[PDB]
Amino acid sequence: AKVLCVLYDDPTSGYPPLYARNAIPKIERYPDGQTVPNPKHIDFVPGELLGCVSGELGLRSYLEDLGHTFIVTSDKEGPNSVFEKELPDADIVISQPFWPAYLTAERIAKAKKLKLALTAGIGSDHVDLNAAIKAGITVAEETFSNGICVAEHAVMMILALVRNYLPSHKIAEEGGWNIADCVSRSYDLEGMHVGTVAAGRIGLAVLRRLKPFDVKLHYTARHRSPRAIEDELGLTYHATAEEMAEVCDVISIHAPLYPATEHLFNAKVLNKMRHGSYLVNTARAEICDRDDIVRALESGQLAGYAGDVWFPQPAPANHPWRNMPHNGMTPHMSGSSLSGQARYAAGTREILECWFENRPIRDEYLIVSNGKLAGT
Amino acid sequence: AKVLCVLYDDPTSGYPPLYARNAIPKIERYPDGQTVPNPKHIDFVPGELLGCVSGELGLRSYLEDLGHTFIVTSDKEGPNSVFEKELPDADIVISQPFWPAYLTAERIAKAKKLKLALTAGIGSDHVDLNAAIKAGITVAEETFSNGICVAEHAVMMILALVRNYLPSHKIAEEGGWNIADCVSRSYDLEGMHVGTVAAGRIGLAVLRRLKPFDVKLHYTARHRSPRAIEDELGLTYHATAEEMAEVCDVISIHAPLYPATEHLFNAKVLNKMRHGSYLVNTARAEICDRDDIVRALESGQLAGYAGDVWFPQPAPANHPWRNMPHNGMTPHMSGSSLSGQARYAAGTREILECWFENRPIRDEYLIVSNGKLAGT
Repeated sequence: AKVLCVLYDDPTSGYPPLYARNAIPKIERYPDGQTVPNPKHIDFVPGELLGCVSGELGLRSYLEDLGHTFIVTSDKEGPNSVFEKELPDADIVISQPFWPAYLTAERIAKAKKLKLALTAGIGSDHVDLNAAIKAGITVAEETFSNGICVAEHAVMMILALVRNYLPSHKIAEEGGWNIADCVSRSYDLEGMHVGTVAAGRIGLAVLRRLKPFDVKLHYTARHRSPRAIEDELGLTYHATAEEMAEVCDVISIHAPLYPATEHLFNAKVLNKMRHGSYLVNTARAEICDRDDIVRALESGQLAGYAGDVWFPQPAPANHPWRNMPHNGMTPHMSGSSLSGQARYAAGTREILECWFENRPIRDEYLIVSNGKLAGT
Repeated sequence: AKVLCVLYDDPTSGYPPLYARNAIPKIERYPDGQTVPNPKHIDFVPGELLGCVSGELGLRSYLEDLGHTFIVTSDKEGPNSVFEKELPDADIVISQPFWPAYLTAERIAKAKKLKLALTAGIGSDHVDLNAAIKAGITVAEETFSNGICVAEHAVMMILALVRNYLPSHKIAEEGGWNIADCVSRSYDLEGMHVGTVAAGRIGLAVLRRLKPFDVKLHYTARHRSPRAIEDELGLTYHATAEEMAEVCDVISIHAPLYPATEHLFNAKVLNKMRHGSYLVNTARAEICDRDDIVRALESGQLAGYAGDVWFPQPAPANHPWRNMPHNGMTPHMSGSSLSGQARYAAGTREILECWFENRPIRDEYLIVSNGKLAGT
């Protein structure tokens, strides 16, 4: 078989990087009881950089030993790209949401040999599921593999914004002291009203991490959570984001992108919030209106914004979110911590082992299979 | 009476600063059940900048209406300083640990009218308690007033170090993307072994905030915590810091400075840790050996260090902690968040009301009173 795999570029200083440590924690299960991936073997030490071109998701020896062709590239843009040229006879396509090889209806149509579209990481935002259903192909993901990573990144961003960390660090490194400058925008999180948009796997992990900070917790969701969860965390439920925005000091977005959430956080919703509120978005950038976020930070309607997701990705050098006031942005990275990579690379291999051996792929990994959609 | 109060300098852009918001959460009590301060009135809106010279801890109208003299200055260094010149006839001296007016034995000796040494904030590190005991003076603090602030700052720093936040933000603001560079040192906190040095008011608050991150929790303390606390959090207790260092990936320091903890974290203890460990110090800088921390980060023995406390404070422009590798420093600021200031300024006023009206100061606020030491 031919496996066509798109990954991001190597580190600037070359591969492999100099690792800070030589081992990472062994995670056994996720908070809902789902087990971590269980491939028969892995050809990497967890902690290694796997998601770039030279890292190869740790798959090359495994695939090539079985006789498979493994093409790894970062060149995925346009019809003259390495990806699009190799696509017509690829049996399997693999990519990460951090550097995604889009499977549009048009590309699926010319992928004449395609049977498996495998996300390394979570979700399938870059794949046209309607086209996949009709083409009869399988679309799979390593469910939950980096959800905790994203949750941690979100809470880290919330604390950094509210406490004024980033400008204060700059003062330390630049030779200043200036206590009054540092604390002029520094608040405690304690006692604030904090809400999540959605309480799925990631949203719930965020809510649990926020609880001992003694905030008042809120959420909105299309499908309300069970009473037992709400009682556990002391959650207040809102039917809409607009209702939640009126009462929250901090909102963290953890919802998928679809028509009801596209440009959900525009000027209308932002202006429902109290002047000086905070917004964190580690979900999808298009859930916010890009320019409305700029204007809110320039006016002070938002005291701060942070996230790791951008519209156009990669963010062009001129993206306005880079230097808008009071931001805590990073490039798209949360789900690609070395810890997260170890799990999703292990799961990518687990799924390939099942596929090549004609054994069922875990039901929880399947997004579409043989003309059938798991969700909506 | 004469009240001599030392505070830090005004914001660079002038006083008052432009506030991000016009209200903050109303905190009613601390986690151990202690109530927040209860002065009869305050002359500020909680959220205001109070700890700089123009902020005056909100005390001027109150004091001057009663006929008291209120001298506020930032000039506290040496015998020709404003502080030392006004000291000989001051009845009351007030300062914050963020910009402390040292009451050495020598200064106490020449403070011929001194009766009350009041910390605005917590502790008394800047006061010679032996001299205070013999002089018969009262030393007081607003107990717990900014403990939660420090706890939040510590957890924020832990997450930022482990996930590689600070360098990744720089890449975003500088026009880069470079996913592999960002994640080359980015790990999840989940599953790591994390320990606190001490589990007092602040240490316990840190342990509680860490718990839902699903870390394995450790601590050391001169006085072990009750079994009920250990059972609550799943704590493993160590008799010494050296023992704890051998098993922890991350250590956060929350102990007072005294002979057993001075230079506790030197090369000997640091080398007991696994290569690539993390250390956070929001307690006292002298608990670490300054140059040993540098060397550990240069060798990689530590993957990261962060804190807001420095030896010499203010840190000179040439302090090696400012630009040592992989640091997350801020100036000394955690306990002076606007939220913390609202509580300690309210408590400073509560104590002064008690003092001037000949009513008892809360027992929990007293460090020494009439020749008697509360602790050791």
